[PDB]
Amino acid sequence: HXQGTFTSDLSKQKDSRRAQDFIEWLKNGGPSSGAPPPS
Ligand SMILES: *C(=O)CC[C@H](NC(=O)CCCCCCCCCCCCCCC)C(=O)O
Repeated sequence: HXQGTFTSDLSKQKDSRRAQDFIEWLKNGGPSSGAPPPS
């Protein structure tokens, strides 16, 4: 009861992770990394 937008309150956590993972991949190298992207 209370709270709302449950899928968003999970999405922010998956986005912090996926975004930090994607920023890691770009920071680390991006297409130049060679590692496929976190996807
Ligand atoms: C949010 O989406 C977190 C998970 C996400 N992974 C993926 O998107 C890939 C698919 C993961 C499927 C996991 C299914 C687990 C089923 C239950 C297993 C119970 C037994 C386990 C025994 C060891 C991510 O980004 O990490």
